[PDB]
Amino acid sequence: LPSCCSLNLRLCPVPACKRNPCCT
Repeated sequence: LPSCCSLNLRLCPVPACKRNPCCT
């Protein structure tokens, strides 16, 4: 997804929020 870790920069289970600063 575009920004999965947008309003949730805490965890990152799915790849959608794996590229966000929350994971990287």
